[PDB]
Amino acid sequence: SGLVPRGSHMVRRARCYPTSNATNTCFGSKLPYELSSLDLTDFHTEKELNDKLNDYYALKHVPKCWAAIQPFLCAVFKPKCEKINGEDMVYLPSYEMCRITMEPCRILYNTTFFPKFLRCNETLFPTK
Repeated sequence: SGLVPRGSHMVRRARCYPTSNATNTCFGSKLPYELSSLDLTDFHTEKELNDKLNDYYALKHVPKCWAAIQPFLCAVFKPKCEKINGEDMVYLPSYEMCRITMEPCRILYNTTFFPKFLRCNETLFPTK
């Protein structure tokens, strides 16, 4: 009882918790959502999600991939978790948003070379 009857990875009845008093912020610009779904990740707490960021942060060295996860930096850690018809669901990242990183770093087409940093689905086609 936690998965909307739809096709392709797009939405699912996941969890949802209040991030900030008004609404979490990403790269200065505040997000349109004030909730978050830890289920979107494989962590066990908010601290874990924000902690993992440090790992990917190292990628800063590479501007090609760095700017690639700029827009996804929000759809990767702060997923748009809203309530559809009264059901707390999550909004997975679109193939495009995730493709932004594929452009610069194609070597990660679908290999376990940098999962901790990737943490993005590619083998499947979500297509928002």
